[PDB]
Amino acid sequence: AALGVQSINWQTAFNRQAHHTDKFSSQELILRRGQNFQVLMIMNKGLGSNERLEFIVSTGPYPSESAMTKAVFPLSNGSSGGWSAVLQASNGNTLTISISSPASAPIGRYTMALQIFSQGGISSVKLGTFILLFNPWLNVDSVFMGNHAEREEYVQEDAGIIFVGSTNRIGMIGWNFGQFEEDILSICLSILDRSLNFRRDAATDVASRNDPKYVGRVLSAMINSNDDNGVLAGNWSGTYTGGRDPRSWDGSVEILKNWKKSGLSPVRYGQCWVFAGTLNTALRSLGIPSRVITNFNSAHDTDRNLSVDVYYDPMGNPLDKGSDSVWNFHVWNEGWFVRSDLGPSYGGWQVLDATPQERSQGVFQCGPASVIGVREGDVQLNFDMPFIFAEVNADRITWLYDNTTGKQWKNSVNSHTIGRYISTKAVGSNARMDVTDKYKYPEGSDQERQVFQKALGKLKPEPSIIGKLKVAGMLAVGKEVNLVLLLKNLSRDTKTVTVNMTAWTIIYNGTLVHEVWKDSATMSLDPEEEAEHPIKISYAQYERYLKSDNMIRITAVCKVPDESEVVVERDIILDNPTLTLEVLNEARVRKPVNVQMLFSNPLDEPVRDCVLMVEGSGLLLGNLKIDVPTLGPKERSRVRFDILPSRSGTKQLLADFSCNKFPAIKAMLSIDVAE
Amino acid sequence: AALGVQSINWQTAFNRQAHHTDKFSSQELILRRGQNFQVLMIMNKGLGSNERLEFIVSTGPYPSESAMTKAVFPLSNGSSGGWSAVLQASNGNTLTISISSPASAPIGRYTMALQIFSQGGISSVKLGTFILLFNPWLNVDSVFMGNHAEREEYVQEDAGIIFVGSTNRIGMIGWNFGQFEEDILSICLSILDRSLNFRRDAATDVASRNDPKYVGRVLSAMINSNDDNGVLAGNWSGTYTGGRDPRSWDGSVEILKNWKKSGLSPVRYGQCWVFAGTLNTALRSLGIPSRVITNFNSAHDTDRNLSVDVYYDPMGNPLDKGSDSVWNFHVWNEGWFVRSDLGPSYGGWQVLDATPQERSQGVFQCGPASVIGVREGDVQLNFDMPFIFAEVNADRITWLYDNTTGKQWKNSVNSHTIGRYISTKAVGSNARMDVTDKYKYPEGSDQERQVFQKALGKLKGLETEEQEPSIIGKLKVAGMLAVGKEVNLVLLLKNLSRDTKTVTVNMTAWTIIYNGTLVHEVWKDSATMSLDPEEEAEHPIKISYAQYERYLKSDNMIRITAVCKVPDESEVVVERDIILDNPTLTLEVLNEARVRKPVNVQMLFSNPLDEPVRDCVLMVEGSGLLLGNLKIDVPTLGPKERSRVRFDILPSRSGTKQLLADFSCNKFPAIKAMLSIDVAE
Ligand SMILES: [Br-]
Ligand SMILES: [Br-]
Ligand SMILES: [Ca+2]
Ligand SMILES: [Ca+2]
Ligand SMILES: [Cl-]
Ligand SMILES: [Cl-]
Repeated sequence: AALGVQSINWQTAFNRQAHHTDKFSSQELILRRGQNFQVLMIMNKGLGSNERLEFIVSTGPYPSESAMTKAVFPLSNGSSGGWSAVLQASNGNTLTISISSPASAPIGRYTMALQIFSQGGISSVKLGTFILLFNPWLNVDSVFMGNHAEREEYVQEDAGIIFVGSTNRIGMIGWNFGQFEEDILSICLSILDRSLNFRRDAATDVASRNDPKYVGRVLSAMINSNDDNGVLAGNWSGTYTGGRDPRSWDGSVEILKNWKKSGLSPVRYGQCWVFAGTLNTALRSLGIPSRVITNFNSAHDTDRNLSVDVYYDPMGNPLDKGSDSVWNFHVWNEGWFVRSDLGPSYGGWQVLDATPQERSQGVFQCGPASVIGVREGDVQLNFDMPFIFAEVNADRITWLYDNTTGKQWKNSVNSHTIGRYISTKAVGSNARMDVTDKYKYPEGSDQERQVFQKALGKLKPEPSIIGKLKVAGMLAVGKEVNLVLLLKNLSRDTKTVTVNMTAWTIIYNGTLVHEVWKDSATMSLDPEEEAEHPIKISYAQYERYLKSDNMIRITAVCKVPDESEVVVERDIILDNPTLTLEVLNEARVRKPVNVQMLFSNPLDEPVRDCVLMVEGSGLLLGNLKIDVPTLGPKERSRVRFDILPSRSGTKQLLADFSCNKFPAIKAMLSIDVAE
Repeated sequence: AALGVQSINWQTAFNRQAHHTDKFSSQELILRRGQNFQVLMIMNKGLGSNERLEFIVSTGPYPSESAMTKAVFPLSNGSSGGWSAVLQASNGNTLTISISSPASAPIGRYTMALQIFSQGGISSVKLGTFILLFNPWLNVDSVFMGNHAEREEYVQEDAGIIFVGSTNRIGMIGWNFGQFEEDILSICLSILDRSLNFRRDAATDVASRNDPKYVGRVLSAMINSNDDNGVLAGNWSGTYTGGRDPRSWDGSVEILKNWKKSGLSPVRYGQCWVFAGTLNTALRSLGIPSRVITNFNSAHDTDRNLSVDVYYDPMGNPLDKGSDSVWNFHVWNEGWFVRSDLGPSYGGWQVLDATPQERSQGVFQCGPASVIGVREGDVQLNFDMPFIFAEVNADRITWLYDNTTGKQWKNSVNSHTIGRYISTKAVGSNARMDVTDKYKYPEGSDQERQVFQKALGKLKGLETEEQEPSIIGKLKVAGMLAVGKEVNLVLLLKNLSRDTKTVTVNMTAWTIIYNGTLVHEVWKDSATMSLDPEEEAEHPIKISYAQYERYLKSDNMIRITAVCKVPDESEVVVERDIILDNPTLTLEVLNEARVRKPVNVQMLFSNPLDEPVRDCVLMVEGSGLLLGNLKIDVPTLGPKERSRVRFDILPSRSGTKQLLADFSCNKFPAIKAMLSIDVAE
């Protein structure tokens, strides 16, 4: 009989453990490039002296050796270079074989076949399939990350923390990346088979999958549904009918599965952190060390002049014209890999932004931009350096505009309000790690200014009255809003100040929703005198136009005769009533544990359409949706439910409580699961 | 000023599209007979009431009205008989004219002139030339084929499939008809001006070009180079020095172009499917619906009253006499047209065979033969019915002949081993369509027996039938058969009597050519077994690569024979022709296929031998994918080694296209590869 294969033992557990791919729920053989994996192949006879076995691996719809998307290699006693198979031992008809792949191999799904030369003939049989991913553990892989703890956080951690809020108060929300949850890896890999690039030229696209710079850019385009091809639909209108309020999501898992389940139609709706969390899931799952970055006072310079304008009218009203030019915060991602296209000094973290803001080469894609390059103002380098540089360095120009007279006039310029407290979750804890100093030099330093001049050069070759808005007491949805406008006359003359104030509910990016309060006043201030004007906005006044952001834009345009106006600005955040989660016993793998959701209605009216949503990788499979009955005024809602720990370690339970009067109330709970 | 033509607008694109001749690469005006075409003729002035225009068309060297090779017709307001010109509109000095031709007009190249009668004088000017072809779309045309699907296949399709192999395994080879490729129509038209018929009497030959029976028959004569006039030179010797191995060709395109290019000397070399593929190109190009037929176990000799003899000696050797009388398969063609010379019931498919076999009317030409007429045994009708009927109905008589004693004796008769699985490519797909029931009635039916007697009766002492052979034999193949691997067979013997008999077995193995041409003995042996009543036994036959490789030809065929004998009883002959597969050869397109966009293709091959493979040449072609034939030299390929060849193709026509490749090297001549490709706009 001719030489043939009887069975193949992929020793999946062993290899996946060695390749650090064992956390994936899948049962498939998952591997990382440039690393050896061992298989046992039982033949029907002994390897003849004149017989030969040649392995064949291929990926994509047009496997080609010249494109590195196909490889043919013989069984040897020594390792070649890229792909190779070494016979380490023979026991009976069983051949212990160690297969190797090149550190530069394209990632994705592969098929392995075996060609057998025996008895003057040739036979071919398919051995099976496997998944190949980037290898942050391999020193020669472009995504190499040498530090153990860092790699665990940027690749293996499926529980995250995203910072939000504003410069006045940095808050945070938990996010379930869940890259290891069932079918998530699969879906993320399929994204590459659905890109505009793939449709344009499948052969070249798959061959380019050996480049994290390429895979990263494609993902930044595919995470949004713009260009009629992607996952998430952006919506910053404050009205989310026909979809889900962006702030209600707790992770990337539901978004990706819903995307697949709906035949790849847009998932409604998401905002920047939602795009970032989902992008982070794709990057980590594929093997690209990545993390979520939040930039506060993030600007959108549309005409590449490193400057943005914000307008107000004399009545103190913010104008749509630029109300969203400087977001309270904006979230994006950073990917870790070298930049062979830029040089040895631009490796490391690379900015990737999936939020559809600026079109790049005609498509809503953004990055990879070297963070180090951004810090030095080398904006001619790929990709999208000008836009990203502006997000953290732009100047903010305040304008006054009177539509009635058609006149417009410069009020002031601030070169440092934009690009503050750039944050990311610390390695191994929920602490806030500030990485502002990574994106730019200290405000005031020469470098800061030298860099700015540098970048700009490449793109385009006294008030007597001081004001400040202060928050009085606690701000929470249901309670009245109390503020104070503090004014002081610094001149030696008595001044008469005319004050025009407004309050508008907004979306975090600055989208103006509706006026909820306005007032004016005239105060006479003596030299050096300080006066306060109280600002009170009741719940009845703002509740009707307040959105899930729980934000209000307070503005005070003050003016003294013969002097330029003085604009006082302040975006405030009202806290949602508290929502709490509590485990009612010790947590242990595969053992049910009861949990408790606590919530008290602070309103004088009942709260209806109450829905509780809970999830957490390693604690629960998927999303748990619980309908909660109408809760009367001052009443408490006690909800109980069980979770079933499946993986030991420090886990994260997340919940969303949405009702007619309170959309997207969030709750987070850290749980240590024991073996 | 006298009336005169300033210019003429043939509206070539418009007319060719309407006439279904737009696929031809040519720029010329190509039209079909019996169908109107419109022209715009700009005169120097308005057409006067007392002026007149006479159109004049002519074809051939001796155009005459009486011969229909010349026609003179006036510009009128109503259409008429054969040729006619109708003035549809007059704008300024431009005349919109609709010219019509008769459905019985001779095909070929025409010249059109204009005679103008003006101011008491007569002027004449040549307008131009055009090509007239048969019109399968016209109901009154003898080649009319009403069904859309069939017509597209039998006329418009330039990619084909020809079935080959044997009754034990029907294989298939792709063929590039390429009737639309550059110069092909011109060359096929030129054949008519080169026939023995044309040289004899050009006047009559040309006038006969209005008849598909005539054109078809002439083509059957000119596709072969016999009679010192024609295209392909046959060669079934297994040695093709000075020419090309018949199995290496992939189409009719290189063949016809080589013919023209060589000054019309013989193209070496071809075998039946090559003649058929080439004849198919000519037929489709000229407008005659046609297809390729393959008859397995085809009677090539049988010139002795519907019967062929095959001889063997007692040692089990096949004898040269009759070894090639019954080809494993023979390929020919069928043309679609009415038979006004035979009657209304004989129209349809007509057998046409360009393979030089039997001389007819002093020339190597064959057909047309009504397929319906063959089925009915009406072998008195033209043309060559006796022979074609025999190819599919002949009896096969096996003989034993001992040279030493000069004695020969009938072994057995098989009235149904010949004429099997007659096949042709299905309409629209590569599927195999069996048409055996179209050539003859089922075996066992009284119909086929009646027809046989009938046919036999129109053509032109005791063999006591013994008792059951007692010994039954059959040869079976063990494992796959491939060039490079050893051949393994098993002779199964069974004693059906009940007295325990002793059997002497003499076996041999001869490499052959598909037609039966014996090449060389590569194995022989003998055995004497004793079988008890009802007992079965099996003798193993093994032939190593080393033993046959030296004498195996591109056919990769071997004739296995076993002469078995029991005392006091006629011998039992067991025969089996086998086929060894070539190593795999595969083609891979490395991207989507789109019109006018280059795409890379990959040639994949692995040498299964323990020795190198040299003089490797890759030949690729496919109408609508490449212009002509791409020849690629491939470096010496080592043992168990793989070849990595890439090359680009450039789709030029959307639709399902067929890429063909031939890979020949010193150890493996003519390995074939086929790949269907969908080209989008
Ligand atoms: Br605040
Ligand atoms: Br066979
Ligand atoms: Ca998109
Ligand atoms: Ca001839
Ligand atoms: Cl998966
Ligand atoms: Cl031509």
